[PDB]
Amino acid sequence: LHKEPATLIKAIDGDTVKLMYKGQPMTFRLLLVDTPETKHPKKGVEKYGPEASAFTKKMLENAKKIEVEFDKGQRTDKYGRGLAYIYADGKMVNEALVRQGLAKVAYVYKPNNTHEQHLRKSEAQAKKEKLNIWS
Repeated sequence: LHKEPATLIKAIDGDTVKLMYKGQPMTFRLLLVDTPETKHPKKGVEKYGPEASAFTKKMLENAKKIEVEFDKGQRTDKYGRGLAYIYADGKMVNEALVRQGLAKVAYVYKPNNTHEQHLRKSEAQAKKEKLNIWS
């Protein structure tokens, strides 16, 4: 696994972001995490949805360097979104969301599961501290 540089274009949701990656605009979906929805009219704005989106936005907007990390499996989903681990100045947004209790560790599909243990460890901590989702 290796990181590649990307440039932010627009944060769309806690778990979905648009980046410029190798000269092309691309929508990225954050691997292994599910943040509460602000979009989908299924229901509307779930609780901590606006909070998760603001966290992702801020972390990405205030960064010096953004990097995308592809996992070992397929690199895009059926909607055409890149599937990756996103890093803001060396810190993984995916993990930070979970550690802050703003995201669940999603259903994991091998072999796209390399940082799974790390994230479930972070989700257990957030559960212990009863943060946001877990309170």
